[PDB]
Amino acid sequence: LAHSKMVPIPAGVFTMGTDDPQIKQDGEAPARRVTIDAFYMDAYEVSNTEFEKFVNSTGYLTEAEKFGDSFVFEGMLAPWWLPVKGANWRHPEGPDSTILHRPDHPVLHVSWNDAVAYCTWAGKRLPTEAEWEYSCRGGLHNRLFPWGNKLQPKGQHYANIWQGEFPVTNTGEDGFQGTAPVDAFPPNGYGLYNIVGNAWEWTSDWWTVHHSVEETLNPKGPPSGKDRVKKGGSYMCHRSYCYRYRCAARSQNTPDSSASNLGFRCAADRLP
Ligand SMILES: *[C@@H]1O[C@H](CO)[C@@H](O[C@@H]2O[C@H](CO)[C@@H](O)[C@H](O)[C@H]2NC(C)=O)[C@H](O)[C@H]1NC(C)=O
Ligand SMILES: [Ca+2]
Ligand SMILES: [Ca+2]
Repeated sequence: LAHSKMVPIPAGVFTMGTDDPQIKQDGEAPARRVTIDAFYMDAYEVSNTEFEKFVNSTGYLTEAEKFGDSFVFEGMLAPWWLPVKGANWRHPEGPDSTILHRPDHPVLHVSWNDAVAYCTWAGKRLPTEAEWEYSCRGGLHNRLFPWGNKLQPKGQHYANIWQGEFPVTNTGEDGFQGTAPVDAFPPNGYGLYNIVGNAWEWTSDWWTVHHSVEETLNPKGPPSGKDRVKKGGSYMCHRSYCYRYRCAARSQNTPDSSASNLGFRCAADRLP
């Protein structure tokens, strides 16, 4: 395993957002041309084992641990999000769950601040939204998914999302009901795994839904806000109620928030 390996994301110009938004309220539109300097992205979501190295080194106590609760999906114990006492990264469904059998799955119940701590510890940083989206698209222009426009290309599952009737029944057709190992499923064109689905991913940007069509260089998002941007969707997402496993999709949370479907990966200007 090299679950902290990074890949070089090439310098380029891309179309961020879309002129055919699927969730208009989220400011997926307008499409705009964005220039991104060459940089490095983690191939994988940060795993339990990798976060454990951080905690072992630093003694870091996550915000969920200090608060004493975190959000868990009802189906693995909105109305289906319950604040569970004692749910945190070591106990993803609450006090009597464990990570011992899933060391290579993405770390969960990490806040934005927790993610910034990790990435900086590791000689890295969070990606910007624009860097994240560019990387997600994996060298393809104006496609829905990292791999193209078909959800199951060649009849194959390419990401860990939901199959079945949400929230009652997750069939586990794609091989995983909950999270999957961070190295599951095919890589995209840049060598990134689970950039859509599995765990949601924090980015560095403050959230806004108001974007200009002006061309920008290495944009950082708005200078202020109350919520940070997360991307990519999760194992919970289904077309029937969600549809956020598209590179253009975007959602938000307050920086002290944590949940059983939200993780992160890091980026860096140069190799640490
Ligand atoms: C985090 O630290 C713990 C405690 O030191 C590590 O677990 C120990 O590792 C040693 C060395 O392999 C073993 O001999 C012990 O049996 C382990 N102790 C316990 C209580 O489990 C753990 O491996 C570290 N985590 C990571 C990801 O490196
Ligand atoms: Ca699944
Ligand atoms: Ca993911």
